[PDB]
Amino acid sequence: SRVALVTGANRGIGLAIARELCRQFSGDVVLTARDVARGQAAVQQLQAEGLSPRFHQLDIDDLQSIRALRDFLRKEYGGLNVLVNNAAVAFKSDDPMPFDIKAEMTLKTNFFATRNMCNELLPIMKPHGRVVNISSLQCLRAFENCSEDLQERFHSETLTEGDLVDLMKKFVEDTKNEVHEREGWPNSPYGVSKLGVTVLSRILARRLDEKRKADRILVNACCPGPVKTDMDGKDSIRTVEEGAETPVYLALLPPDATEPQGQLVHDKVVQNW
Ligand SMILES: NC(=O)c1ccc[n+]([C@@H]2O[C@H](COP(=O)([O-])OP(=O)(O)OC[C@H]3O[C@@H](n4cnc5c(N)ncnc54)[C@H](OP(=O)(O)O)[C@@H]3O)[C@@H](O)[C@H]2O)c1
Repeated sequence: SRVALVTGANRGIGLAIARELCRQFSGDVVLTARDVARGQAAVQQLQAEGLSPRFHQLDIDDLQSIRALRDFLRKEYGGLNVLVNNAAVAFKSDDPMPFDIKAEMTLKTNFFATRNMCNELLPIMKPHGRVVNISSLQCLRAFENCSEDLQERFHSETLTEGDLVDLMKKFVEDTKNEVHEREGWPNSPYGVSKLGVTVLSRILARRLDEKRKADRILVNACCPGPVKTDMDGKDSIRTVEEGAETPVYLALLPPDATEPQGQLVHDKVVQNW
C-alpha cells in the first residue's frame, strides 16, 4: 500500500537512498533510472543483498516518462508517499561544450525537469507524504555570487513559481546572449540550477500550505554534504552512503512533524541564507 520513489537511482547517492529506504521505509521502494539496463542491474544488486525494490523507468527530461510513472503510481498504489528528486547533472571540462549549452542543459535537468517531476507528482502525493529535492550547498555560494538585485529576487518570500521559472529562463538566455555577468549572474550553471531547486522547494511548500495544509505534506531541499574524492578520482563509497543520511531523514519525518517545511537542510540542520 505505501510507496517511496527515488530518481537517478542506479548509481551514486540515489542508489544509496534507494537502499536505505528499502531498509527503513514501511512500504515498497521504486528505484527508477533513465537507462533501464543500469536500473535493472542496480535492482539486482540490491536483490543480491536480500532487498526487494521495484523498478520503473524514468527520464526526468521526458514528460511522457514522468507521466507514465505518474500513471503507474496511481494505478498500483493510488498515489505516492515519498518522492526523492535526486537526478542531476554537472558537466566538467572533459565534456567540452560552449557555456550557453552547458547552462541550458544543466538547468534543463536540474531545474526544469525537477520542477516537472514536482508538478506531475505532487497531486498524487498522499496525506503525510514527503518530497525531498536534492540540492547542493553550492546553491549558497551561487546566491552570494549573484548581484544584490538578484539576491533580493531569489530571497523574497513572495516569489512565485512563475517568477522563478522566468528567472531560470533568463539565466539561460543571458548566457546565449553573452551578457550573464553584466546581468548579475554567477559563473556556475550547476550552482544557479541548485539555487533554483532550493527556491522551488520553498515555493512548493507555500503552495502546499495554501491549497492542502491538512494533508501535512513536507517538501524540503537537501544538501547530501561534501563527498570526498578517492585516489582514483571517484567519490569515496563510504561518503556516498553517508550522503543518503539527510535525504532519508527528510523522507521519513514522522507524520506529526510540521517542520522542516520548505527548508534547505544539511546534516539534518536548516541552512539559513
Ligand atoms: N556527490 C557529491 O559530491 C554531491 C554533493 C552535493 C550534492 N550532490 C547532489 O546529489 C545528487 C546525486 O549526486 P551523485 O553524485 O550521486 O550523482 P551521479 O553519481 O552523477 O548520478 C546521477 C544520477 O542521476 C541520473 N540522471 C541524470 N540525468 C537524468 C535524467 N534526465 N533522468 C533520470 N536520471 C538522470 C544519472 O543517470 P545515468 O547513470 O544514466 O547518468 C544517475 O543515476 C545530485 O542531485 C547531486 O547534484 C552530490
